[PDB]
Amino acid sequence: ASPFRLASAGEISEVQGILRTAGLLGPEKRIAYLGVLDPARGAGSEAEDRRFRVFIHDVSGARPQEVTVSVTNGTVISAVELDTAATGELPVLEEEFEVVEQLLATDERWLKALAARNLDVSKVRVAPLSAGVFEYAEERGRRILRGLAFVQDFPEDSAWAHPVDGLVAYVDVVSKEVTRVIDTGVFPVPAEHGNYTDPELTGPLRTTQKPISITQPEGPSFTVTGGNHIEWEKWSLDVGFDVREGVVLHNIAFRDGDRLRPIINRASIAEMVVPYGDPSPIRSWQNYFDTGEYLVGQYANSLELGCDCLGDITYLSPVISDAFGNPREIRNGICMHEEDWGILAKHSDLWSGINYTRRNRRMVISFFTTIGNYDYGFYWYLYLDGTIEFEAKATGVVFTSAFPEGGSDNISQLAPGLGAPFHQHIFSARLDMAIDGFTNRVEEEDVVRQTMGPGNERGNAFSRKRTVLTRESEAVREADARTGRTWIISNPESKNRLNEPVGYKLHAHNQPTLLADPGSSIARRAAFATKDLWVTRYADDERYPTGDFVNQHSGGAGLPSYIAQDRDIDGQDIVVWHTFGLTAFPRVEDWPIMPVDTVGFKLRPEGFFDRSPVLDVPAN
Amino acid sequence: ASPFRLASAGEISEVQGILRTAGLLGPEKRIAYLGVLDPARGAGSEAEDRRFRVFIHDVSGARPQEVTVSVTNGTVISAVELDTAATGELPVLEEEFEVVEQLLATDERWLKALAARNLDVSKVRVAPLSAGVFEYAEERGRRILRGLAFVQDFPEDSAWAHPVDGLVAYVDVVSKEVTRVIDTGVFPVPAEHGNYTDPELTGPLRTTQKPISITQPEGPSFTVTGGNHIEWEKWSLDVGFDVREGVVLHNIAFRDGDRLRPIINRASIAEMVVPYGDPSPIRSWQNYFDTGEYLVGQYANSLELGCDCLGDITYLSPVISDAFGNPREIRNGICMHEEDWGILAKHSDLWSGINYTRRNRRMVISFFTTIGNYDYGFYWYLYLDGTIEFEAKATGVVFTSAFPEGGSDNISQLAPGLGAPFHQHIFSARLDMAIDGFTNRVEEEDVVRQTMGPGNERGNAFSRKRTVLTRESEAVREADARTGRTWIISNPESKNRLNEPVGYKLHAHNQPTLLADPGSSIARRAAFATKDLWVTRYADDERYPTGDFVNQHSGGAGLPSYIAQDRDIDGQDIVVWHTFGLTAFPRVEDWPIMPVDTVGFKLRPEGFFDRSPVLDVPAN
Ligand SMILES: [Cu+2]
Ligand SMILES: [Cu+2]
Repeated sequence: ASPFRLASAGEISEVQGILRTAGLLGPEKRIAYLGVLDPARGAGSEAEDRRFRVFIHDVSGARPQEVTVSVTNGTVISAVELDTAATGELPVLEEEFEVVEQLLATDERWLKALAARNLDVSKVRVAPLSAGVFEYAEERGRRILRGLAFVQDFPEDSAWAHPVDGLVAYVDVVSKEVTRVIDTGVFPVPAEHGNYTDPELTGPLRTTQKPISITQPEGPSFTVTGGNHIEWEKWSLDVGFDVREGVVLHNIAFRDGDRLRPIINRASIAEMVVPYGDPSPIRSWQNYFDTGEYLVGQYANSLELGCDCLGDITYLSPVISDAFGNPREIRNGICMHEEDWGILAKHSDLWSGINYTRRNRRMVISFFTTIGNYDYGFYWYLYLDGTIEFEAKATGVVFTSAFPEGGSDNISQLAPGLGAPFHQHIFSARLDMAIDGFTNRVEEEDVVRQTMGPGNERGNAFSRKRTVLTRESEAVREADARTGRTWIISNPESKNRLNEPVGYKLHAHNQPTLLADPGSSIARRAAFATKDLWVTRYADDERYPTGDFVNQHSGGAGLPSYIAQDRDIDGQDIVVWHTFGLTAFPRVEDWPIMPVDTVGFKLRPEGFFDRSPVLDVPAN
Repeated sequence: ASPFRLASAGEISEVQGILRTAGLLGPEKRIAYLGVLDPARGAGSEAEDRRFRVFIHDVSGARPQEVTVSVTNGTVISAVELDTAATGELPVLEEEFEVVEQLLATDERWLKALAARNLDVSKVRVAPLSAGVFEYAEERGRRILRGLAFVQDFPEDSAWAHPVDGLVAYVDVVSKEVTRVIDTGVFPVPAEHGNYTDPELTGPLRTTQKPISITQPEGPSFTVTGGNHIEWEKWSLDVGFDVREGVVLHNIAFRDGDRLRPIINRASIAEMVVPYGDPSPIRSWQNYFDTGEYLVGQYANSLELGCDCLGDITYLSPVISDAFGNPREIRNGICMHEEDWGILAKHSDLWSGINYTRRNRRMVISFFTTIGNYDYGFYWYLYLDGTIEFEAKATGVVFTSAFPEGGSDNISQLAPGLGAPFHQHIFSARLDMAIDGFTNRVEEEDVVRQTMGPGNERGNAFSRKRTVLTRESEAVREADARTGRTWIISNPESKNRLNEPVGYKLHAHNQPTLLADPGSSIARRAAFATKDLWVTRYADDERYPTGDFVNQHSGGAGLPSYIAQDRDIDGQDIVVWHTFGLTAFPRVEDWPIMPVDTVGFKLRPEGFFDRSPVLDVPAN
């Protein structure tokens, strides 16, 4: 049917069969990544060719492969062997995580470190984290995970309350060897528990909260067809799901009278990095690329009705591949519902005597994922007026350490002896723009202050200026909140009735970007995070700001390599990459479980319509 | 009852009686402002002296007076004559607004201007706008209103669609004379109508919206006692209402276990200015001080259930005085309700096997006001986790002009020949802080980047720095979104369990502040708007950032005068004044009626609690 439909279990099993048939999926092989590819530019739904891209790992140590298969045709389009030391290791396999604690449990260096702290190895949990790229030459070409220890006093104990500082181990998860065990010294292991369900800590629960019932007597206002095609209050789009990116929105368009007008061809969070700011050798290598290294979509939670998603909810249960190519469904992994959004427009006119009030609503598409101690909610919103917005919600348990006696400039104290290293959560939203079609351009708009004098005698005038970004070399921009800087994406060949190119304006939150020193490993690997906005010429192999292979990969791929091409982006098929994130200085209020904090961005129509598109909304 | 209870119709009638009796309310007198006075500092004497402040205007031209009465004692405590040329004119009376159109209708200069444009005088509405202080010496000491014309084709027609550019009149509303009639030239009067309820313009109304029902089967979780005292999920406060400021929050406190801990003594929007950036002499004098000159609370709308406020709503019908001292009730002028706010905290822990999810909710207190063409919603929110937030919603009809032939650097085109001059909506939130009591201080916190080198070999470290504002001469601060600048209000004598001064952190949106040239009249009169944050030592007579009498005041009043005192603010009774606003370049989408746009700020606990204050919230 629609070439943008979600991958089905049958297609995944067929990809497995095709790879097996081609001799690419024997018993030593593991699927590190599997996802359907988007239709090519100009397909137009004419003859379907559902293609899947797969990253295949080999547990025996043989070189991995990147393969594209046509599930429709039963063929292997391409299969290439990867030199990982050069182009990057494949994403971490869920199976490699447990390996770390298992191997360390019998390592004498690890056991000696634990004994020095009087810790029973059977109660020491180990957080198996991505390794990054540092000074360890022996790691080049190997799949390494670094382990940090946490004591779990009993089965239901929250280990995060008991970090074991001064200790870290590096593990080769393929050869199953502990390569290094570093012990910088013993630190008291924080003693207080962080069991948020322990009545001793919570105290009696509140009996003061009365129920809030949200229902839709006649059902929702949106329709779902072809499994994932949504139609809602003039909007039209397809909800896709990729194991790496999570929820992806395709073909976002608005029905303006007689015509379906495209706005965004594809919107996704193409990368998210969590860099830690504690200079201690125990954690100075810590940087999670949840999307690129871990694949956020595979850890999507099954959302429960009532608590996760309240109201009249329509669920999608995406299917992904397990490590052997078998299909696996994430039951109720995606929530879809519409919610009241206060007042849309209101005016009580004295002269006419007409009082007018209209209510707003927004379509919500979301999912929630869990990566170790953190849990993240990804929310996309569509409003009646044409506004498009994204919001990330960060919660879970803060990553802990010991709090240094005598304080710290890079760690905050949460409880007696318990510290929380400073860090950031930075996202990259990749927006493949299609404002009224693919001929688009981007202008940076700044508010312009004017000097009092001739032509502005009262010194009250203020204006604005727009600078077209013509080539990729001048398309890497920074925020300027002071001058109200925004970026407008327009179609120079599609004009509204006032003869102005139709457009959409991107409003950023202007939060701090990557703080790390520019010469650090993280500044190079997460180069995209150092600038607020990047614009590139569309290319089918430029999917992530960090490249296809992020795990233990140095700089050399991603955005900095794409924009160097210096392609024409003035009235062309373009892609906007917006960096936005939160800078965290954990508070006592964030312990033992942190309340949701948020960050995001939105785009509002800018002369896209000929007048307000909500005049036809009825009084409710 | 409480000293913070809302004024009763009876108390207002009592002030009228007291004034009449003292001979201060003769036939030529008009009450330009009347409001209850807040209890003085340390008034734990239960004497209860309910005092009201009144500004009395004299239509015969006699000097106005500021009178303070005690309704408890039935006496006049004070009555001072005002020298308006020195201290500013009194707020514009709603009755003086009519005067402008009426006087102009028989003025020959005005009729001559309309005749040249072939406009029927009976169809020309005149917007009676505040005058400000410019180069007109003959205006000092006089109550002037400037008028802009708009054509209304029929009774139910939206006149805003038909501005009459190149024409402006100045009127002395006391002597009832037209002082000037400037006609810079003829501009075509925009022809299209902007009647948003006209089927010809709206088209067939949508039939796609299905109902969203929000109910509370057991009633709300908040309690209202003493008419305006609110208790909700640990929060405690008193909702006041003033004709100038609108909704005012008093004694915001949080019950932390055994004790009621104060956070903010008084919160209000103490001023709101709308400066226009069109250098045309027809409008270069235009700056509305909605709060100071017009009094936003007096124009509060009567909210309708289901339309304006959805769900289980509890209303407050505040009483204000009319121009003669008679009490007038604003029926359903304040909405109070609690609403679901998605996920509060969530974590699915692999090691403990515990999956935890909790919902968030916020208590909302709001009102909506209409000032001419604009309608504004003021919303205060209290969250479960201790966060306090304010949000202003701007809607209504855009103030129009002609769109110049050849375009404009200071006006945008909305419809053929129809222009929208650029402007800003800037607010000032006055927060009389009481973080665990009145001994408070403020620190400006900036993110600090670190250089790679000794102690930071991997170049990953980042920190934060805090600078205490010790005196008022160093308490006028600007935003710095780039370094994640925020301001923390703490109590240096109240420490949490980790022995750190308890505090709250103010997160601003970092929108542009006043754009006008620094030497302009508006920069002087609305100096508060040129900077993001001001901190002053509390004083009962420093109520507004622009002073007590904003109308036609020459400049320098309010904040710049207060801080010039250079008082000690390091661990003293202090007040934080936060400037925040929207900079507008009206779009075609804002015509014929604009969709809501928003701006605000929020404060989050910063080591105020000893751990998360929401561990006792039960499961859904
Ligand atoms: Cu965090
Ligand atoms: Cu506006």
